[PDB]
Amino acid sequence: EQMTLRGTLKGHNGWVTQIATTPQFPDMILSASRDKTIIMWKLTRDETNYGIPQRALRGHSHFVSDVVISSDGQFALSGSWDGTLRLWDLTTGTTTRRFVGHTKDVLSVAFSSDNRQIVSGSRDKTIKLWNTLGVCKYTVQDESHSEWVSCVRFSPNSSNPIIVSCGWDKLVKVWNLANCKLKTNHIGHTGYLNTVTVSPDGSLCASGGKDGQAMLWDLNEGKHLYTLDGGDIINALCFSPNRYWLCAATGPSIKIWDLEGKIIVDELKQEAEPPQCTSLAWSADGQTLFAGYTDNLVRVWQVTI
Repeated sequence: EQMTLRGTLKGHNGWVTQIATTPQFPDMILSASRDKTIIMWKLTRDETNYGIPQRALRGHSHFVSDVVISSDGQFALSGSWDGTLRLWDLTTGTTTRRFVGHTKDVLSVAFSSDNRQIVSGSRDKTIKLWNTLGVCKYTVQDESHSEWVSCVRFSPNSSNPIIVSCGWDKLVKVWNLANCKLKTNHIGHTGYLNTVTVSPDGSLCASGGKDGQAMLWDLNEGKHLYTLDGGDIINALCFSPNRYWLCAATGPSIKIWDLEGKIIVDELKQEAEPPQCTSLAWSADGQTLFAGYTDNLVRVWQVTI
């Protein structure tokens, strides 16, 4: 098990901020950018190009911060510094719905497993729950973060209906999805938080940001498990879909940790400051890790023995 650079995706004119993949369309991936667009890529996989831009999703009036695809792979949900969310029909490449409610930049978006619910985190310090019709059903304002909410994620475990969030208040908050009331405050971080991610079984949550420590929290028990040293600002986190791996975009490199031995499997670097990695997303088959950078490129990392 070792990763190598297979290729790059050139098209964006600004930083790549997020990457989204779908099991229904393995030859198609989405990327969010500071160039205000989301690019739909066509994965060609040839001697000249790994992928090519198929379509560009335009409409947001500022940096696109987050992008996620629906379970059927037919729709995309984006968030932007314009203070709105947008639902996109992938076939037409059109916005079908605008989500107006946040009073500041939207930093994070997410679809619930059933795709019936939508969450957003914003610079306005609130977490908003919406339906697919752009109606805000709930605003979490109170026992909420006292600073910018940088990331909001759902857990795939239906027995413990939960939303996880992190913010610039250095806290990780676990919310009961049924009543939208605080379940747990996870104290430990010494710096602002950029990201939170939930494992495929919904038992683990990894948080990261400024302090460079990837902290693992048990969602079932409501307790800290262990911490992994990222040794640089953590910009993004994701668990492998098919491996017991935790991936962190630590400054310019990508640190891959084996959760069994709590050890580095690999560290993916490019060879005055180098491009910083901002986003990570595993392909449908879990053999390809796509990563976004501050040099506007998407780098394609492939699993090889």
